[PDB]
Amino acid sequence: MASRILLNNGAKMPILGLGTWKSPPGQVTEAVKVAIDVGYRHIDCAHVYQNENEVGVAIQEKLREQVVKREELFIVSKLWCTYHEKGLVKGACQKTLSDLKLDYLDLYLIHWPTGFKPGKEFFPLDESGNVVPSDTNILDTWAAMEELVDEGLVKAIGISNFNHLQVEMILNKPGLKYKPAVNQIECHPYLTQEKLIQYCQSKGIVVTAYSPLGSPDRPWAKPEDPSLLEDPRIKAIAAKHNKTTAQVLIRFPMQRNLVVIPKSVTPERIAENFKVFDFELSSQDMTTLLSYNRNWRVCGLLSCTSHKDYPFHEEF
Ligand SMILES: NC(=O)c1ccc[n+]([C@@H]2O[C@H](COP(=O)([O-])OP(=O)(O)OC[C@H]3O[C@@H](n4cnc5c(N)ncnc54)[C@H](OP(=O)(O)O)[C@@H]3O)[C@@H](O)[C@H]2O)c1
Ligand SMILES: O=C(O)COc1cc(F)ccc1C(=O)NCc1cccc([N+](=O)[O-])c1
Repeated sequence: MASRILLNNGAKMPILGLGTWKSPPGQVTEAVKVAIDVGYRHIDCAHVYQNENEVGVAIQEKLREQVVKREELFIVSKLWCTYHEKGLVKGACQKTLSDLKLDYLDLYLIHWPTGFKPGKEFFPLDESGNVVPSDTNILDTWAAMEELVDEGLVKAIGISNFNHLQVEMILNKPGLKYKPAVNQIECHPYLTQEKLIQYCQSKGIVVTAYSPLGSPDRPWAKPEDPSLLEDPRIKAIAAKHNKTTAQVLIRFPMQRNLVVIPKSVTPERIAENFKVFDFELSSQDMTTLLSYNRNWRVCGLLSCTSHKDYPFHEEF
């Protein structure tokens, strides 16, 4: 299938990107270099991942080598929760730009709808372990994101982990200047997200699926959790197509008109994961994979469940 999807800012976004959460700083430079060498043109980053400097070393070296041109890359980062304040957004974006070695981002996302108290800690806590909120609302944070477009720092802005009512709040914002281009959400066969995806797509917002392999390296994994990569039903579909389970899990969101961002630091897997443009899942395969939904989430924190903007109390 076609490699890029058209966004509502008029730019094209590669439907396959490389994830970088948990990629160790001593491995991620080589991972990104390999990824670019084997065809990746989209890298998903974030300040909170603590490895943007090292991602940037790889990007800058592949630009210097003229393996790629800057206009052929699609670099995404995200505004962390402790920077939702009007006066902090530009500096947060600039720190990311400096670290990534870039003079603009292709896409900058509000990482989570929950704003936290600014400071050095990424998760400021009270003495009982609840996150300490900011009083800055999502609409004022969105206005600050719009400024970044108007200053040339970012080509597109979007959101991540927003539920449909939160997306709707953005879309209904008085004086809205730029619609979100993307909502980046968790999505895989155990969390299929039909309702939220349909809503976003109906509004022209492109959905990016994160943790498409079920994030087997997530730090809070428990032995009893379900495992996509080991699910015999998914392995069977992969065997029928002579592809790996990971390749099926990556192709699945692609055929739903989603962008997908599998993470790896393993060179062989980085290359394997890109070899997904040359086979098709049938409609029956797609519906079968959708049938595995169990509303199982990788990402979501106990410490945030009383924040006024916690996204996962709503059904979708
Ligand atoms: N917006 C958000 O709030 C948010 C939240 C979560 C994730 N994300 C983004 O989405 C990206 C992907 O999600 P994720 O990192 O949670 O997990 P994931 O991509 O679902 O899974 C990554 C894990 O799968 C392994 N893996 C990769 N390719 C494989 C293959 N072909 N065969 C077997 N195992 C394979 C990786 O191992 P190795 O690396 O050891 O090869 C790693 O342990 C993140 O890195 C981040 O960029 C965003
Ligand atoms: O948020 C991501 O992209 C992946 O997960 C993390 C990555 C990090 F580097 C550090 C922490 C997380 C993490 O716990 N992320 C989960 C998370 C964050 C913020 C708010 C909530 N919430 O439920 O409202 C959940």
